[PDB]
Amino acid sequence: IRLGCNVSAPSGVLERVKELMEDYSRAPDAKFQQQFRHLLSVNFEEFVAETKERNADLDWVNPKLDERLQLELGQRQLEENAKKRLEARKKLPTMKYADDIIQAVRENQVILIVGSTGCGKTTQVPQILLDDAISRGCASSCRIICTQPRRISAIAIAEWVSYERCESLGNSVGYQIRLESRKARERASITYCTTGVLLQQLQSDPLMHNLSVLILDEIHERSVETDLLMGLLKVILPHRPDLKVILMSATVREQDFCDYFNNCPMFRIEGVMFPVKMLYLEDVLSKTNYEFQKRMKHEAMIEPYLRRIRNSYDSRVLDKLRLPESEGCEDIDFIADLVYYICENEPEGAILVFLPGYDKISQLYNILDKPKTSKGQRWRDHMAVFPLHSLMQSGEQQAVFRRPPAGQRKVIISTIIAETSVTIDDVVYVINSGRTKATNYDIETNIQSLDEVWVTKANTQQRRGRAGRVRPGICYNLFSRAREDRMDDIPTPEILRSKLESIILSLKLLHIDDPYRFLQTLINAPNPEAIKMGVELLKRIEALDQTGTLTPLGMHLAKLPIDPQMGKMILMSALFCCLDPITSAAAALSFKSPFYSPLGKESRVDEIKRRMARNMRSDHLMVHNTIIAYRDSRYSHAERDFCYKNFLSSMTLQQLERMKNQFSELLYNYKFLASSNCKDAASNKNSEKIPLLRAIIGAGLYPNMAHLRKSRRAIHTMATDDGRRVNFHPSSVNSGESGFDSAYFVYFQRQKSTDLFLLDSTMVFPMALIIFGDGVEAGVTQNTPYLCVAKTYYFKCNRETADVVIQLRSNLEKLLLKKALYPAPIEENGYEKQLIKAIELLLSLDERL
DNA sequence: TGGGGATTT
Repeated sequence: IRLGCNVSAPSGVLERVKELMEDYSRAPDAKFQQQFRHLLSVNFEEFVAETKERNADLDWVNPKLDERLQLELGQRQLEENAKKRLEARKKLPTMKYADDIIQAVRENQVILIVGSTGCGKTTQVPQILLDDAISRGCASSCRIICTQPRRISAIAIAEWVSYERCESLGNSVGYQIRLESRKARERASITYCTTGVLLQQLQSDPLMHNLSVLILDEIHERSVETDLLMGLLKVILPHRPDLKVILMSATVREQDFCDYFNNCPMFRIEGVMFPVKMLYLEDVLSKTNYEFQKRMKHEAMIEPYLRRIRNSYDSRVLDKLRLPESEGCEDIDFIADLVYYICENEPEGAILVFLPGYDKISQLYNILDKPKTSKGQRWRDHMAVFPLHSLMQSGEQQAVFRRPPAGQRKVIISTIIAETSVTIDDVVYVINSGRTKATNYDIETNIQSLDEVWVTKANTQQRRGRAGRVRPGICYNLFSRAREDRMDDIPTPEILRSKLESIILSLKLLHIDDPYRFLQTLINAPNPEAIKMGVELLKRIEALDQTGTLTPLGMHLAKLPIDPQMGKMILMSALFCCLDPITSAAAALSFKSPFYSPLGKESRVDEIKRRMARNMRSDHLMVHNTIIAYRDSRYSHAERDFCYKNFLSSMTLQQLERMKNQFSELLYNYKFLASSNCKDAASNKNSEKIPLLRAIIGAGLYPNMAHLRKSRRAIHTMATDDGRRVNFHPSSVNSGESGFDSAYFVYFQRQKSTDLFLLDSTMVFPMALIIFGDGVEAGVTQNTPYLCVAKTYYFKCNRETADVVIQLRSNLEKLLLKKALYPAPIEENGYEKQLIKAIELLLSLDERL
């Protein structure tokens, strides 16, 4: 054991801490408490009873409305604004099956509709069931909810379906996504929503009494939410026999969903695209004849294949397939030569380049912009080259979606983002490198890694279709057919990669009290060892007790649209009067950073973040400083100027602002804040006390700690609490920095690409870790008294400061327990506020001088 | 000295 630095406090301070604690200890309406006992007392049978009576709105129909809408429907089908809209709808394949679909829903609780992009299942099925019920005189009984995986898709589909019905958005078609909703009318309506919206809504309506038809779309993508939703349908559907569910899928292991719902009926609806020809690595080199010059088990795969095609391809070509670097994107000048080829031959259309990541997109971009070869300079002024990456601005501007200038061809250099998320309509040529990146958690080593991996058969299929929108196109796949046969069918279902704390907690609100038993009933069951790991995290932050039962704090966390750790952090910030900065840290960690990463500018990006961090050595306070800056720029009408200067997405920021308020209102409704405003003065008296913020940030990120032992840009000898050597990720504001006032850091994410990096970090001080952490004991190991945290970091501390900090931690735990059970804001002049002031005072001993 | 991609009454 090595003894860290001294944390003994001055006698004068300890004497005041003792005084405040004794004031706290001389103190003697909770609707929330009875709800919490009522949840624990009922079994699932009773919960099912209770929820039926409480959500009865659909037991009521409006016959005067049923008839009124039935009349207006027939009438508007003979007008000449519609019935052009109907005749163009009738060219969509789905509409040929309308009547079989209507009947299939009538006779079966669950059906599946499987169809290719272009088939119109998403826009046409909901309209088919709605217009049916209206005509039959049931309009007011019909409320259709259609999920989508992506926010942008949910909206545009809504605007489109609303167009096909001659309505402004919000009469019969609407959308609801997080913090933005154009709600449709109450009854006889179709609502598009993100799958997550529906999940949070389950708490209030656990058995889906507030809808008549659930349509799950794009379930073949296996997002956690669709897979999670389907498992929940097996628990719900035996108790909702009048509910109708329609599953929807691409032709990507569609049979898995049909098998899952026990043998249910399955429609196959044909798609409407232009034919796209698939070429593979043998065919690409055959046309461009590019020359390469500058384990194997490349050979185990490639030679058996080269033998089967000896008579179909030239012998010089087949030799290049022996080169390990011919496939994938190892040689970028190979892809560059494939673009220059298309620019000459293969007449006009745009080129869509699929590259794995930021690094390789930069390489191809510089080559197409700064060519070293004659062929490249010939073409440079004739390409309009757009990089496409979630961290790059090009997606949030209208240039990459419009047609290129005259005499120029549009070339898009993209990640997998352009596969489904982003759509460019004039793409005719797709170059498919076959390589993407994936984050993989290894449960055995507690290491998350970011690796370059092969794409799956489903992916390649999706990138092909991207070329069949305007006219028949070509897709160039830079791998051999011997590779495709060795590629997987689909990507790993993402639920097997995801942290389970959120789900395990959210399940408790649905009275699904055994996460091991329930999660095993999913399409792909997550590793039970990963389930246990989640329960311990929840027991460690005291949201579950040792018996696994929900705790009062745990019920609060489960209701919040954020991970339980950052939910706790937000809660602490309400009790400690730093609501505004902390909810910036929580909102940013959950959603994303507001910062772009434009090509070439990586040095200037580092400088913008150095300045925004204000030497506070915390990535999270840095974002809050940015938001404080953003608000000021809205006050001065410099909003655009400010964002241009600091590489900021106004869209990201505005949505971070919206999340801060959602947290504030929830905390307000739960009786933890006096005001629903995250800026209110009362919620924020401590918001300028930087040592205090670091304490609450650490309470959120604990026990993810790091210790730095080296000084030199600067080199760092730094290791996490598990012992492994790490560095600050270069995108972090602590990379290469020297002269820290403390040697201990907290982090949200640790990830290995070239070394073990902390993607994000906040420097914290020992006394705050000790107060809000666990594994705290006082003793003697040298002839020195110590005070430790996590039983991992042992600090020099005299017996007077230890006995106080231990007694302090008790009263803190006693308070947190009471506030969760009996939520009420901390009054400014009460007993509770004194214990707070005691903690502020001990934490300020670390203030910068 | 480096950042696959969604999302939450």
